[PDB]
Amino acid sequence: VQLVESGGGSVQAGGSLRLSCAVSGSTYSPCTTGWVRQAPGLEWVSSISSPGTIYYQDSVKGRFTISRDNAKNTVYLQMNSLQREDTGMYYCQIQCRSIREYWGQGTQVTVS
Amino acid sequence: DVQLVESGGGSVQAGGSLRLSCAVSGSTYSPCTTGWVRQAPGKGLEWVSSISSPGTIYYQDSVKGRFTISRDNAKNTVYLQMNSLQREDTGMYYCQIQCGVSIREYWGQGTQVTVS
Repeated sequence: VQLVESGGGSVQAGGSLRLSCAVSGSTYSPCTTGWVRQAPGLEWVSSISSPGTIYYQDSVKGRFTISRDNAKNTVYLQMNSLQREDTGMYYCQIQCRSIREYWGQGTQVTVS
Repeated sequence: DVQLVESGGGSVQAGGSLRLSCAVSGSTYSPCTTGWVRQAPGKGLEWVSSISSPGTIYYQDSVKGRFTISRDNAKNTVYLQMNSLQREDTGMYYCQIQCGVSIREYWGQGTQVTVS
């Protein structure tokens, strides 16, 4: 069970960024995959449960978009109009009727 | 609306005990699974213990036999007893609740656990 977070980095305010949470070795059923970001604390940003149901933190609805490519077992997070408020380490979490909870290494996202 | 007030953190001697309390206030709208995650300084996040709502438990192999996860539905408060703390248990503990029909996710503010 391994997750590859990528697509982090620094950008100028108003800029855009797409992150990627690739999963390998999922020993179980369709997983729910979300994104928690730790800002200088922790907050649930968005998730997509597997059945296809999507949810978003209100502070990002309209600006962020979570999608998934089952064929690739990868989930993407498109973040548009990044404000200073969006700065933080972004981790993606996965859970598979299993209550298993796994995390990525996180990927830093800095906005000026 | 949904807020969690963690507490009970502090310091400790190698082998001491502590009980983390994760109080939940606000309209959750559905029974919740409560999870606990700690963060070692400089390190990332690791899944400690969990109670699914039906009453089902779960533990990080590293804490089985040392940590006890309990809940009080009435108070909508989840607890975490930590016995025989190793220095390696040191870090920031946060409780997370997921209440989804609607995968809603919420977090406490953390509570610091230090083990000399």
